[PDB]
Amino acid sequence: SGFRKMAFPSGKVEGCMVQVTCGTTTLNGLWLDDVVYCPRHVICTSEDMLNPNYEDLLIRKSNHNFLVQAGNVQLRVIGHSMQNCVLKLKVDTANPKTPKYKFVRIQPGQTFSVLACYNGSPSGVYQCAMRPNFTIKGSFLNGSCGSVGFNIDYDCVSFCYMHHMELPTGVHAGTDLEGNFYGPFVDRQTAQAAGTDTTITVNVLAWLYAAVINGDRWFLNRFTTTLNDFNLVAMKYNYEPLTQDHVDILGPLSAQTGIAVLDMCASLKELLQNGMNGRTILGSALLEDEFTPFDVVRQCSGVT
Amino acid sequence: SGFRKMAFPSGKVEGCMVQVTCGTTTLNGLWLDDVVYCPRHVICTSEDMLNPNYEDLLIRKSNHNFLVQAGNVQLRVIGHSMQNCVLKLKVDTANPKTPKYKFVRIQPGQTFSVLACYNGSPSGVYQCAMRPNFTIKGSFLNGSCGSVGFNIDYDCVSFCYMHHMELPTGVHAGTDLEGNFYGPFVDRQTAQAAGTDTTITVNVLAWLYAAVINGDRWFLNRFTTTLNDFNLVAMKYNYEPLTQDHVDILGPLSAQTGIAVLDMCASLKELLQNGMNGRTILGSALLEDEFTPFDVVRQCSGVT
Ligand SMILES: Cc1ccncc1NC(=O)Cc1cccc(C#N)c1
Ligand SMILES: Cc1ccncc1NC(=O)Cc1cccc(C#N)c1
Repeated sequence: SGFRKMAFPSGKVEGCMVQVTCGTTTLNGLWLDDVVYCPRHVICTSEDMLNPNYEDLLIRKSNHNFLVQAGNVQLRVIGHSMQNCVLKLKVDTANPKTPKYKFVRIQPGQTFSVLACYNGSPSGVYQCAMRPNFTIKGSFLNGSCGSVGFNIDYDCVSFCYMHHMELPTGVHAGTDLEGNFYGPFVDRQTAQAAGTDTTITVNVLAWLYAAVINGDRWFLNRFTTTLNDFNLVAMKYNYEPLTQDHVDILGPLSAQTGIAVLDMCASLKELLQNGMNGRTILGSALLEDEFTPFDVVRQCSGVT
Repeated sequence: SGFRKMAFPSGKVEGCMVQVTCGTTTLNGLWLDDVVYCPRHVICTSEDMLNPNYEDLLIRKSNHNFLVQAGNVQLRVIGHSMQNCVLKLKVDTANPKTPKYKFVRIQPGQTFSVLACYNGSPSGVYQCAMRPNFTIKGSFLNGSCGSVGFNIDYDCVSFCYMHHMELPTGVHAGTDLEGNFYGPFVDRQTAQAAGTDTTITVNVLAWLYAAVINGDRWFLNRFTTTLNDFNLVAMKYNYEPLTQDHVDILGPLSAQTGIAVLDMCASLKELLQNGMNGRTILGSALLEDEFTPFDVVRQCSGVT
């Protein structure tokens, strides 16, 4: 028992972190096989960031201008290319610690672990979720760009995020490992505002199930609801609409607890309408939405 | 910017996790140099747990009864001894992945990272705090015993906790790496109740400083207080008494923000008396106490 915001063990990703320097800009790179992936804004000066033309800026850069350091040893750059907003630096040495891996582009609501790095060195690991407005609420300072987000399935690391930018509001934006930004953000020092940060309803329901599994049952009520009635309440509270696909994904949690999904939806509806009343659920005074139904099943079963 | 419950990167500790089996009981062990550390209750059957005499139970065990597996290979046990509530299994092979390490016994209020393991395999990493009642609010299932708590200082891993037990209330109890339980708990299947789980005041103040550093300033008031006035309020709310040692440790945060420690104490006092009023601080609707002043400084500066 006990329910914690848990990140995947970071070991497999620590073995891939390198430092990439171009001119006076130093950030993090991800070294898989003989390629180092890093944000393309590594080639920019603070002046260049105002309105960069990356293809033009890249013309003045050669293989030798990209300094890649793994631990205390220098990697030799034998090729460089730009794929969307990431740079792929081909090195002459394959990473001996390359785990089995995939590049995946996740959907909003999906969670992942972040290994926050500075100068190619890991400082911490935390669990995140891709917000419905395609931002992430991370913990990143200057130098953290190139830090990555990932999920692990036994021995295969699915990389889903690479940190690129901090918006004027302090929230974060980044790309998948193909260099495509999540959301409408661009790698430019221009004011870009995020959309509505709505609550991931399916995740809140999954966490309510986790709370029931752990003994926190005070919020369970004598009511039920329909998907349409529930969604009228959810829209009012800036909660994402719940679909039958979400109901399907909650099935194993409904089966384990014997609480029908629509019954848990009715409990959630009363929590939104009445508030917590100074009470807590799993040590939290607000409804947590950064655990997916898969995370709740995984944590409650002990998947390694 | 952004403030997250961050754990240390777990790589260095993943390389130490092994599976220890004795009879029909399988749990986790920590392999440092040529010694495997694990909870001594690995020698017990569920029947033995009711009232175990560990010295007596150990007489019926030999080196060959302890099966230690690291990855998919078996380690040879050439010696075994009991130190307090841990077993130290001397193996014939030194762990090639042994990091620089220390065994430390932490004080209540101090935080650490937990690598939760099952069958010697890591499943997740989360950040914890030793509660003032010497329990931890972890996330552990059957098979997680022997999972460890640690802090890292650049390249040196300070191991501070080893998971042993789940109390009837679902909270957790364990030992330092010398086998001494934190708190008054014993490794026995007997009802043991935890004391008052008070709030770690110094940690809440450190997290209020982190909130100010990140832009959340709504709670900052026009008041100040004294240590004695503050502690009268803190005692009423089951908060730990604040000492001048705690004020000293908050000094770098006070200096960075320009907010005197007693002024932040007065802000905390009004938060306790008035409540949050449906507002949030760093995305939380309650006062977080599992970040030390050192953690806040570390996260806000980017220590790797
Ligand atoms: C200072 C900081 C903190 C946390 N995360 C990231 C940062 N750094 C930045 O945002 C620098 C920057 C400026 C404009 C565009 C991009 C892109 N792509 C990157
Ligand atoms: C089932 C479980 C879940 C999480 N953490 C731990 C556990 N397991 C236990 O507590 C088993 C047990 C029984 C009595 C005494 C001790 C000791 N020392 C250990």
